[PDB]
Amino acid sequence: TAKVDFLKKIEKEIQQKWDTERVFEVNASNLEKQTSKGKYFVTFPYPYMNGRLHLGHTFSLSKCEFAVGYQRLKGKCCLFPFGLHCTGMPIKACADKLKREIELYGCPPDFPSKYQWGIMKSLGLSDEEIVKFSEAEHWLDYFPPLAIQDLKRMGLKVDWRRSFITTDVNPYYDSFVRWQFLTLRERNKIKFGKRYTIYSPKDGQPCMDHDRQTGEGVGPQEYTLLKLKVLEPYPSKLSGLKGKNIFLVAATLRPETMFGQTNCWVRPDMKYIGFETVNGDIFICTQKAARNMSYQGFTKDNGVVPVVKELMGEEILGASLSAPLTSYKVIYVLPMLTIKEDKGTGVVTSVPSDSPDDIAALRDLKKKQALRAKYGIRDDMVLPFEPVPVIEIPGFGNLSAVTICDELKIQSQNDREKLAEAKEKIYLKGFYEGIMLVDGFKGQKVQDVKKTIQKKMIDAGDALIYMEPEKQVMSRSSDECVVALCDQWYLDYGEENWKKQTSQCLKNLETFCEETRRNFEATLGWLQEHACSRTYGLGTHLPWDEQWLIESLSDSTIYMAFYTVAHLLQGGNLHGQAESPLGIRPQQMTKEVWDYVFFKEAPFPKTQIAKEKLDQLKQEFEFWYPVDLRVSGKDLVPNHLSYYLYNHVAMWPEQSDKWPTAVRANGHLLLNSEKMSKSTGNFLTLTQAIDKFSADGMRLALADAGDTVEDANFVEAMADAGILRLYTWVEWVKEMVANWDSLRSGPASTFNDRVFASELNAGIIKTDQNYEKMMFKEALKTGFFEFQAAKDKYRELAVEGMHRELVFRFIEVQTLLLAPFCPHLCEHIWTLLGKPDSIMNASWPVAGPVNEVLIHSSQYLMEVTHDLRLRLKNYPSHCTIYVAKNYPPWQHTTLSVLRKHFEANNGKLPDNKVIASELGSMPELKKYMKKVMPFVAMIKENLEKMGPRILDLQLEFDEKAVLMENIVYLTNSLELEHIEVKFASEAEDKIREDCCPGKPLNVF
Ligand SMILES: Nc1ncnc2c1ncn2[C@@H]1O[C@H](COP(=O)(O)OP(=O)(O)OP(=O)(O)O)[C@@H](O)[C@H]1O
Ligand SMILES: CC(C)C[C@H](N)C(=O)O
Repeated sequence: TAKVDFLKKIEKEIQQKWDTERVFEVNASNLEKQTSKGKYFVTFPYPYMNGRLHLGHTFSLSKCEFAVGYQRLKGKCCLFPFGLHCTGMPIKACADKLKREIELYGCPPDFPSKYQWGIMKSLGLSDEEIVKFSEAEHWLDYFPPLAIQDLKRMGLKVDWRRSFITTDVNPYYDSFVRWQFLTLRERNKIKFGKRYTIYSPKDGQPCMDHDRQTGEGVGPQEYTLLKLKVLEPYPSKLSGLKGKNIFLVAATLRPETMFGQTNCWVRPDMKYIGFETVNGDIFICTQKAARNMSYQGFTKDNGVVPVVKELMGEEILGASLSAPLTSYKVIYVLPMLTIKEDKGTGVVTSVPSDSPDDIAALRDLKKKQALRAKYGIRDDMVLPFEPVPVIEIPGFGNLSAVTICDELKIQSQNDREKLAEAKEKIYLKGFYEGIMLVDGFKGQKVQDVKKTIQKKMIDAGDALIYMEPEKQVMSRSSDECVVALCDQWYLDYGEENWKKQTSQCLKNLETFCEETRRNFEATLGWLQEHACSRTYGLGTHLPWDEQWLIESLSDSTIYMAFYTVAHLLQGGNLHGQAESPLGIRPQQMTKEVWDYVFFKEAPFPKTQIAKEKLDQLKQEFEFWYPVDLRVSGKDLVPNHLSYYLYNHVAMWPEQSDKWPTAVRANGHLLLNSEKMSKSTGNFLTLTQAIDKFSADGMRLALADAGDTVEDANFVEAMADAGILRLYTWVEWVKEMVANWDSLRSGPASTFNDRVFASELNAGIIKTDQNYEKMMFKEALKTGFFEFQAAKDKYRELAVEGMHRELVFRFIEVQTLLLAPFCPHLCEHIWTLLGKPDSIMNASWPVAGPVNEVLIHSSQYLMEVTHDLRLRLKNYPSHCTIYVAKNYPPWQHTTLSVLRKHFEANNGKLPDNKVIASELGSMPELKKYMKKVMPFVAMIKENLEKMGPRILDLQLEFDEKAVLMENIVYLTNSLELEHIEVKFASEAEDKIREDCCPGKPLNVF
């Protein structure tokens, strides 16, 4: 119960020792003469502050909290500073979903957790102060300070002075941003243009990834829209617009097929709309493909849909229709009753010759009279149109769609599963092997012409360009974004000579697996015009079209170097509004001033702060750059971290040594094995967990969740496993510091001492190796569970009394491995072993030699003792045990050349049909040829569990003498009286023969 309160007692105290001696602070002036093993510099991506931080936030940053704790014991100075993000609509569109809930339901509010109000009362905030949040400033007055007090109680190795806030509410960071961006105009890494990006009407701006709430990586996405003439007789429901040419509008992907046009598809219970183009004509689409067109510069008044009739395609079927590109001089509009309303325009091109949905849906209106019934389609309109050979794909003939639907045997337009895989092998095959048929292109492949076919339909005014969200994208403000076409300021992320440079920063960077380098190795290939011009959201304003703000991801890319000087400029304020310790007014640092600080070969400027101050920050910068590490989620890999490199390349143009050195992708966080969603009661915040289980326990779990890229698993049930094994360790250390009088003195020479010493030293090592590969799962595995594994064997296996000055060894070396997992615990220990310094001043306990014969031996006892505790529970008092000198007959010529198939094989023997093979053929083993492979079978499975020796005809340690050494751990925890040790050529005959060395047996 009070398992855990006790930890948080010492915890918070150490926290307030750690700060009133500023352990984790370091300054570059000081820490440059004393280069012990150099600078380590890691980073967390700073997190947006629409909230305190949650567990899956810490797991992400944990990766370094351990890292720094480990290196600074290996001999490196550590800088891991934390900054907080707010340059985003996350804070904005959160605060505003709030104020609208007040505007519409009053305050205190009244609704017909899950609402914006009912999330910040779900944090315990007074009714009077929740309303203080509507203006987004009171988020920044409020949330940044709360995060830093949160990590206080994690114990996070931070030089806190290097914090900040990120928006223009801060004057220091702000000029920094500016400098970046003056340079990127100056280096042609921004340009003004009009380009297709993904856009929120309700935001009134672009919204690339980190402004969204759906589809974090969805692209400016292309379509070919065909302009079909509605024809006289106009259908009875089209009266009014006598005044214009009225167009049906329908969005294809393969324009190269539109000769195969037979009719038009609309689902008749869908709601269409027809507007005025700026052309002056009338279109007709979904309500949404309309409002897309609009923001694409279709409607005379961009963004606004000049709707003139609402209606449902039930009123529309059967109206005559000239189509571009097809011999069917008149096609009609027909019903395909499944038309999803996400994609397209609710009006779907019909190529029955060459897509199965068309030929299927069209089969029916020909198959079933009583379908032209519910929709009154005369017989001219359906029957006589039969498909058109426009592509011939070899395998399937001219009309690849009808050909393969008579052989997938599709009955309806509703056989959907089989209509889908009909489509599969045929849409893409048609797209290379395709060769056009009808003239202009006689026999030219599809891949060639698809471009120039759509070419001629535009030029002739029969079609123009539609673009749409690939998949639906809702915004941070709950808006269905749509693909617009707009003035923006865009980063040239695709200009070749920039791309090819940074891929030499991708290759030169170190990732941690090759599913990481894979991801970027993608994103690099696709990145081009990425807008940074937001006119809405918190931020910093662009300094030459000032009306523009900066999008969250693009003011966020070289900021790390701010972490290098924020402690001298912002003095460890958060808004950096207070006065600097280095007296530089926020005004007083200008594009020349930065430039000196940040480009080595930059000239002193005529600044208004003299030389002695500004030489300082070039010293700090050039000392910690470049950035050794970034541990993020796996989710900023393709967007932020891939701009991390463009920016770093393009701003230091040749300081290759300043570029990023490493970055480690890990996955998202599972609390107790489920999506951590505040929806379903499965979610935890740092201020929530740290008070649930001691941070040193919550810390401990974290290291023990995942260290792949694959999603990690925080398991409460194991979170509490720690708070136990941790306390049961402390009250063991209290036990020895209570009982020096009973730990054996003098020489540390007992067989198990020698076992345990070279065990422990073989531990330390594995834990060094696991730590450096940053596999904190394993660093913990080897460092605690396996370190207790020996202390806990050594206590039993040595009934001779554990040695004193090899206990204090263990308590020390084990404390010292745990430092980065539990700096609080371990420091509580360190003072109580009487060291008068602090445990972040510690050094890696270098390991003594390993006596690996002395391990490979002790596995022999800790093994078979767990063996004959099985033969026992059948039924004695008086016991016997049998061994062997060399291998018995049959299994010295089994084993003598079982070798045969590895010294002249280098990797393995042949599978187990040719096992009985030519040993059965032995003049010897015909007798036991039924047990030879059973004994052969299981002695392979400890050749990847014991190493490669298991086929030496000799061991490395005297099989007996090493047992006569521990016989009394045996005659004690086995509670039999005497136990003889014979060599079994004295034994009974049934074990005289088929027991060998390593395989002992016993009488009773
Ligand atoms: N379990 C998690 N889920 C999401 N992000 C996580 C998780 N654990 C750690 N993170 C990290 O938390 C950080 C929060 O800061 P930032 O504001 O830059 O990202 P984020 O916007 O919170 O991410 P997202 O919208 O994808 O959840 C991110 O860098 C991400 O690396
Ligand atoms: C629904 C499809 C058969 C229409 C057109 N061939 C396209 O792929 O968009």
